[PDB]
Amino acid sequence: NSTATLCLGHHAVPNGTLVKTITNDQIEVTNATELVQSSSTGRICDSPHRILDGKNCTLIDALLGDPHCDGFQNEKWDLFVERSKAYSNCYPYDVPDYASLRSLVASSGTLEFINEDFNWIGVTQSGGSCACKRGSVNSFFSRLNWLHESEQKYPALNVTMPNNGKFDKLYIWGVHHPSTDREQTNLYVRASGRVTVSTKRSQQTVIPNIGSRPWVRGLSSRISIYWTIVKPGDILLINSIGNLIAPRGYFKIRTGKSSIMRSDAPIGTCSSECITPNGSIPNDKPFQNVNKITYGACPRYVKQNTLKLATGMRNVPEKAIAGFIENGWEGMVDGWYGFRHQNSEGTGQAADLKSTQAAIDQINGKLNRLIEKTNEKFHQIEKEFSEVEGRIQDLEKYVEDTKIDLWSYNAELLVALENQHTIDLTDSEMNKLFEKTRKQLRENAEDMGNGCFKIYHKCDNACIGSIRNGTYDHDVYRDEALNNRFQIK
Amino acid sequence: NSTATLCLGHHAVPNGTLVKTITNDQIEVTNATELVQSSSTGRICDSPHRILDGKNCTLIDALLGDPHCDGFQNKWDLFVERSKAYSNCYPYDVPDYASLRSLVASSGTLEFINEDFNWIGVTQSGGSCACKRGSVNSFFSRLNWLHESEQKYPALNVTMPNNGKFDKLYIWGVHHPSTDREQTNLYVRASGRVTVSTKRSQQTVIPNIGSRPWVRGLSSRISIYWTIVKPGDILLINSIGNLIAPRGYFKIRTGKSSIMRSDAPIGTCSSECITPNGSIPNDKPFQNVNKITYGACPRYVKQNTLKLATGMRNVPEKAIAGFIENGWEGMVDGWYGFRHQNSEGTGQAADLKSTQAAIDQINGKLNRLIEKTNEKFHQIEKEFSEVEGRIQDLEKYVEDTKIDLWSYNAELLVALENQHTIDLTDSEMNKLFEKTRKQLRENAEDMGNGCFKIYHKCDNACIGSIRNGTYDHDVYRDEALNNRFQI
Amino acid sequence: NSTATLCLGHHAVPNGTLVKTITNDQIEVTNATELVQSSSTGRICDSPHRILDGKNCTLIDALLGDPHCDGFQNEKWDLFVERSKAYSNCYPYDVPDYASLRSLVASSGTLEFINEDFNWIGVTQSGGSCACKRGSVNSFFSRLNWLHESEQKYPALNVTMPNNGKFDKLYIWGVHHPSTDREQTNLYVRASGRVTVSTKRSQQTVIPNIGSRPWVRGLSSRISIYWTIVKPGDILLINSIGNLIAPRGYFKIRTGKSSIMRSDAPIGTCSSECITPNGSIPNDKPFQNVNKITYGACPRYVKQNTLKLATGMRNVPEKAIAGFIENGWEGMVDGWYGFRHQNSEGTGQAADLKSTQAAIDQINGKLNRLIEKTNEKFHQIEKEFSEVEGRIQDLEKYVEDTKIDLWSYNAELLVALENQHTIDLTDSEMNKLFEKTRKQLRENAEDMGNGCFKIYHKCDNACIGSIRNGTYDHDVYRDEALNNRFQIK
Ligand SMILES: *[C@@H]1O[C@H](CO)[C@@H](O[C@@H]2O[C@H](CO)[C@@H](O[C@@H]3O[C@H](CO)[C@@H](O)[C@H](O)[C@@H]3O)[C@H](O)[C@H]2NC(C)=O)[C@H](O)[C@H]1NC(C)=O
Ligand SMILES: *[C@@H]1O[C@H](CO)[C@@H](O[C@@H]2O[C@H](CO)[C@@H](O[C@@H]3O[C@H](CO)[C@@H](O)[C@H](O)[C@@H]3O)[C@H](O)[C@H]2NC(C)=O)[C@H](O)[C@H]1NC(C)=O
Ligand SMILES: *[C@@H]1O[C@H](CO)[C@@H](O[C@@H]2O[C@H](CO)[C@@H](O[C@@H]3O[C@H](CO)[C@@H](O)[C@H](O)[C@@H]3O)[C@H](O)[C@H]2NC(C)=O)[C@H](O)[C@H]1NC(C)=O
Ligand SMILES: *[C@@H]1O[C@H](CO)[C@@H](O)[C@H](O)[C@H]1NC(C)=O
Ligand SMILES: *[C@@H]1O[C@H](CO)[C@@H](O)[C@H](O)[C@H]1NC(C)=O
Ligand SMILES: *[C@@H]1O[C@H](CO)[C@@H](O)[C@H](O)[C@H]1NC(C)=O
Ligand SMILES: *[C@@H]1O[C@H](CO)[C@@H](O)[C@H](O)[C@H]1NC(C)=O
Ligand SMILES: *[C@@H]1O[C@H](CO)[C@@H](O)[C@H](O)[C@H]1NC(C)=O
Ligand SMILES: *[C@@H]1O[C@H](CO)[C@@H](O)[C@H](O)[C@H]1NC(C)=O
Ligand SMILES: *[C@@H]1O[C@H](CO)[C@@H](O)[C@H](O)[C@H]1NC(C)=O
Ligand SMILES: *[C@@H]1O[C@H](CO)[C@@H](O)[C@H](O)[C@H]1NC(C)=O
Ligand SMILES: *[C@@H]1O[C@H](CO)[C@@H](O)[C@H](O)[C@H]1NC(C)=O
Ligand SMILES: *[C@@H]1O[C@H](CO)[C@@H](O)[C@H](O)[C@H]1NC(C)=O
Ligand SMILES: *[C@@H]1O[C@H](CO)[C@@H](O)[C@H](O)[C@H]1NC(C)=O
Ligand SMILES: *[C@@H]1O[C@H](CO)[C@@H](O)[C@H](O)[C@H]1NC(C)=O
Repeated sequence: NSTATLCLGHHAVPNGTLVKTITNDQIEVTNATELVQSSSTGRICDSPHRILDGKNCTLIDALLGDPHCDGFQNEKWDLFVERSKAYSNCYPYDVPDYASLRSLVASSGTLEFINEDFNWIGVTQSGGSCACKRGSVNSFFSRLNWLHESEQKYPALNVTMPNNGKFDKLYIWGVHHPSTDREQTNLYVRASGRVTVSTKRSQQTVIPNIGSRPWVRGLSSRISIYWTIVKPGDILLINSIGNLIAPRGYFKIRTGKSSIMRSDAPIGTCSSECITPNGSIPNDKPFQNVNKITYGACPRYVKQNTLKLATGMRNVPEKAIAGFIENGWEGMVDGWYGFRHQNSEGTGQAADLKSTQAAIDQINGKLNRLIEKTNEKFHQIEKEFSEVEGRIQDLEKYVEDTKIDLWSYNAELLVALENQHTIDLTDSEMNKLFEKTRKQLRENAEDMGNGCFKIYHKCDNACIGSIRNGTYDHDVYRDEALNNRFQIK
Repeated sequence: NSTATLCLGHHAVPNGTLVKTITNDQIEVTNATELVQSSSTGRICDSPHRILDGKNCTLIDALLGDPHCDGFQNKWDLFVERSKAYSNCYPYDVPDYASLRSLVASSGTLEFINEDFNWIGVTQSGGSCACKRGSVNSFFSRLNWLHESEQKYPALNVTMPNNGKFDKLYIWGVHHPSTDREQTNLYVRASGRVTVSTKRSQQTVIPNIGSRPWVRGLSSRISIYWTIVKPGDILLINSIGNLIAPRGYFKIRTGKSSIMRSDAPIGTCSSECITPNGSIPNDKPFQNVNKITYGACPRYVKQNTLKLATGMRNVPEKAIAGFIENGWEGMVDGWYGFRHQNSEGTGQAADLKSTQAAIDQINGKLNRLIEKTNEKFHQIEKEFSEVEGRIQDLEKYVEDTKIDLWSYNAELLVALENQHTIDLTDSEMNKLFEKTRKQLRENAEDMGNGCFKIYHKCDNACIGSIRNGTYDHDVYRDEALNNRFQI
Repeated sequence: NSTATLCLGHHAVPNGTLVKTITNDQIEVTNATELVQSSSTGRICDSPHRILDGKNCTLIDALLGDPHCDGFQNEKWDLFVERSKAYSNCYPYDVPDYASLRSLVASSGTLEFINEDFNWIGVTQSGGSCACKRGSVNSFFSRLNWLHESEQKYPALNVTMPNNGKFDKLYIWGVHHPSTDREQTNLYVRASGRVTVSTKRSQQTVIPNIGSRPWVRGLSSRISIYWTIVKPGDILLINSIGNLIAPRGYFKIRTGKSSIMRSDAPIGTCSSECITPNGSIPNDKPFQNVNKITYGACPRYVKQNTLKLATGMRNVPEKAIAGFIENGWEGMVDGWYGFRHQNSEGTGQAADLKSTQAAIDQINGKLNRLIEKTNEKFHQIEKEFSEVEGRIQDLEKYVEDTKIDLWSYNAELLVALENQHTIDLTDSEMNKLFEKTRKQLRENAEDMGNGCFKIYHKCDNACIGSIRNGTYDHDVYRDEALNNRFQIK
């Protein structure tokens, strides 16, 4: 009757979520957000990166000039997308260190080809084959020049091509491996052919190997592909007594942010900074679980499929009025912290805006820092493999597996530390509001232990409102309160 | 006389341990646990992984068919190579020996299937005195040394299609004679070629004739090569001479198998983690036994010890006194408790709830430190017996980078865990003290040393009500207010 | 008049600095230190590591014996410093796997060469060339032996060199590639040549390739360099039909902490444990941003150029006397925490030494724990590249980029956690001093809410000093204080 009760409390929800800390792996909070991107639209957005769909063409086949890949001449790309349906339909070939050539062309990001006037004296040029038709006529790789004898003669070829410019040149050349000895001599006169391509700083000599190889598109012969980069001021010198597959020029080789990716995802008209073989994914989350192969500004790949970041306080279900001691207020929806009172004029409830904003601001602060930083990668290493290789592939897999486990640990520890700090900061906001009310009341109230104060004087609605507003004057009620406290009963 | 003292305190031990945080590298706690496994039984447990002891045989020698390795014909989870292993057949080398050893070890089987290669016009199964099998000239069991017949060596051209649904691993070789007389007495022609190709690959090797140092009586050598044939693909072997032919193929699989160099004996026990020093337990999150591991293992760090605090901050004990700069070495039945003095004497009782609240949080931190498994199988090599250069430099650098990053994680993790353990145990002491204050209301006063001066007659049943949490302050309020605010 | 005010407070400065935590990326503190070393003297200190300046000589040219590199015979080093001005001035050559040979010689850290008496029967030794002048007369690599025909004969060379010692031997040998067929026969009689160098465990056979290569210092011919290590008990056997560039002995190969570094920084007479291509840097900070290429005891390379570690409390600008509640004391310069009072004899201010030392000791403790040594590296991988290589180079760059991003994250998280703990420990020292004063005053004072106490009795200078010293006896003033508190006004 002659007293009033003022209780301090915090909100609670009927649909909490479980998050993790260092101590507890299952603590319930009022709200949480997902830090692992796990879904993808399924399509590769054509912005902001220049996407080049290879369709039926590998990058190497477009480089060499497979007739069905003619549409890729002089193309440029930020990301070349190789399809699993791609195929070769020209002269059967292999590339020693196929992965390295594919990688350096993918990183260069252009197929800009410049024809140079190589003068091959005494030999027939542009040899054709039935296994490489262009317009239903025998043909060959567009960027290579199959040379063979003329008038039953094959004079030693010795041709120089100096780089008098200011950019590097990429030369693609080959060596022809016949099937039989009659084939070797009908094409190159001599029974053994040498091919030597050298600069001032390097030399490469290849000896053809004659022998029956399994039929591929009707042919038992093969061609081995090689490459050579000529620096400005350096000179390209090509020397051959036979089996030379000559270049028709050079490719402009650049240094850029371009790469290549194996994917069957369709190309879509959208904008997304991050691309995976599953399609583009958003980068609003710090981590992702779609694919370890990424291109562009991406979240970091982790092994966990979900990592829940607490964005509210610990959810304590609700138990006269009572305070926050082992009791949450599911009826308080307009704020995270508030006051419940009971006086002579009834009861009421009001939220505290400052302490509510103080907790939201700290959580929005962790979010802005969790969604920050730079993981924008371009050409990296390969991470899936279709053949068994051994040592080099063992090291490539180990590096990536080591990397993923280290970032999985970082993500796991980061969320647990963030959640514990979120729990502590929200618990401190409740304590700071309780202690601020204690200091206002001075000797006019007593801590009841359950988060409520027993105010030892008649405190009407204007009096309760002054405590909530922070304008409570304890000298006004001190004499009345001291009498109610220290009275004999 | 008319008052009583009630003190809050925590336990203390006479044998504390020193742990580290970020501020203090040497803070004493009541108890600690070791997070780094440093010891090993010394033996490799034969469970749960299928262990294959190589004894005197390397994996490559068992693959090719060294006569003293015949017992390895046709599986393993881990092949254990001994340092006492030796070769006792035809002297040989393997270009990219490490990769072939790796892919066979990863496949985890030596299942060999004979195929009927028909070699027309040549003599098969050539033997040598440097590869005796039963005291007779012999050769690698899985290879077929071909040479001339009737002073003729017609060009070999043999196809072997893969009409099945699994991959085939073919192991073949090329023979390098010592002199020209040897080259022609065996292969007629003065030079030779071996070409093994599929639809997607080709390998051509030219023999090299020349004197090489004597090894088991022979100056000649054999270079070993391999080729994988996919289903639908075709193996084609073309040779002018010096061909060491395969007798079939090895079934190549994709599994969790690996290989390890170790001299540790095999034991009849069960252990998920194997190191070259022997199996180690995986009850701790980190280990310092060996960076080479197989199975579900703790992560390798450089530190030999990392102590995780499992008890509160140890304060030696200095009338009764509270917890302020004072621990209670006499309290053995609990971590926190009450000491009182009234008209009926003194007493001490522990608080079970706060004691369990601190133990549960420490058991909670423990659980989470033995959860996220590190189960690796075939990896990279981490020790090397020859100088190689660029590739070996990268392999060492990768492993050294990894160990330094996990060593930092382990160092930071324990320091953060210990600081939180110190803070949570300090908060349990403060919460019990604040819980007691709220019960006493205006019937007591904080003496500053963790004790309360209770300003009323509080007998044993009254002290017990404070400890149980059923203390009624209205009963003693009038008496207490008279003792507090008296002149 | 009959009362006194005692305020608890902390210091503040007019020149605060901004540090980062997990919540706030911009919190102002009174003092901070830089954890990233970003500057360098620009010179390489010649202590404590033995520095060998290569000047005009690459390590490979000093190994082979380029005449202008004669001053490097039998040299030793902890770090070989290659200058960009280096050049070759002998027979034009190439090294298959040049990077691996350069690496293993650099790691061995010595060029100690021991001449061995190879007996080459029937051939002329020490062939010279105009492209390798030594003292203005035709010469050759000092450590190699160019063999050619004698009396128009080149009998098959078959020479053994057993390792009868207890250390490994490093043999450097070569193969000569002529330009024309007449050159091949004028020097080696036969039209082709084989070179086979083998031990009991390895064999290497090289076939020369005849052909025109671009002119380098007047010559179209080349020499390919190879190496072989012979273990104790093993035997070196050299078999050659022609074109052999023979060794004159072996290099002692060691296992040490030596390495090689490309740098143009000048050598200086100073002492520094850490060396970068930019020069020596101090290792007083845990992280550095000068160069990812390091040698010796170094800070760890990160991407951030600055990381400020808070070394003081949160700086709160100063707003009767008032306490620490939303108020710092810029007038307190002799301590971090202190007392401000007002009694009948005036006002005063005094610092608290114990709480000030308790906060400084914890901060000095964190500083020391950040300089514990785990990064002393020597020979590592290469991290810059002047040519395009592909797969192996991609993996080398990816490994280093993976490493830097992981340590950059560690540094970022470490400083944010350290700063938050420093803020928490400095705030706790302020609260503990306030609660310590509360316990002394008992019922003789009341918490005013702003960090000050209202002392309800006459408390002169000797009485205030007892509270500051910790020897305040509340029983002396209890009766006087109770009458002032619970009086009717
Ligand atoms: C060395 O042996 C191989 C394998 O026995 C021989 O290759 C085979 O050559 C025949 C043609 O002479 C190929 O047959 C053709 O097959 C196609 C489609 O299968 C068919 O349309 C043609 O009418 C013809 O039958 C056969 O594919 C091919 N086998 C392989 C695996 O490529 C090779 O000719 C022999 N070489 C010498 C020099 O003896
Ligand atoms: C080229 O020179 C090498 C080096 O001398 C010759 O190899 C050597 O060949 C002899 C052949 O009689 C080997 O001798 C044998 O040594 C064993 C082992 O102790 C001994 O028990 C035998 O009774 C015999 O004396 C010698 O070991 C071997 N040395 C090496 C390093 O392999 C080779 O014969 C020469 N070839 C030509 C074409 O000149
Ligand atoms: C194959 O073609 C190359 C390219 O023409 C020939 O090499 C060239 O040979 C000439 C004459 O030996 C070199 O000329 C010399 O050039 C220097 C300038 O550095 C000049 O001062 C000399 O007086 C002389 O003119 C020319 O530099 C050289 N070119 C290159 C790129 O190396 C080679 O001779 C041909 N081989 C055959 C077998 O025909
Ligand atoms: C809980 O329910 C409310 C009401 O629809 C909803 O707005 C909120 O996002 C839910 N959140 C969770 C994580 O359950
Ligand atoms: C719940 O948390 C997420 C993460 O911050 C936030 O996006 C959302 O607005 C929050 N919801 C509530 C119910 O206010
Ligand atoms: C790709 O190949 C398919 C099937 O051969 C053909 O229908 C299609 O036109 C090709 N696409 C292009 C762009 O050439
Ligand atoms: C993403 O794609 C890869 C195969 O392209 C697959 O292994 C993975 O499970 C996919 N998952 C999601 C969520 O996209
Ligand atoms: C302290 O001694 C007890 C009793 O012998 C023992 O059980 C306990 O494990 C010891 N603890 C430490 C940290 O030494
Ligand atoms: C290799 O195994 C055989 C067969 O037991 C044995 O006699 C020989 O001495 C072994 N070598 C060892 C065990 O060092
Ligand atoms: C185990 O590993 C190697 C040899 O296996 C060597 O360092 C030592 O003998 C052992 N060290 C440890 C820590 O067990
Ligand atoms: C000390 O800690 C360990 C692990 O937390 C526990 O197994 C052990 O029994 C503890 N000892 C005591 C006396 O608490
Ligand atoms: C602030 O100014 C003083 C006065 O020169 C100086 O000693 C101190 O280092 C400065 N601190 C900061 C953080 O600027
Ligand atoms: C390096 O070569 C240049 C040019 O010939 C010469 O002037 C200089 O003195 C040389 N330096 C040394 C240290 O021999
Ligand atoms: C260190 O050297 C490299 C190469 O000159 C340069 O890119 C980098 O900016 C330099 N940084 C400093 C701080 O000297
Ligand atoms: C500022 O911090 C540094 C690092 O702790 C310390 O050396 C210096 O004494 C501090 N300066 C002041 C004015 O306290």
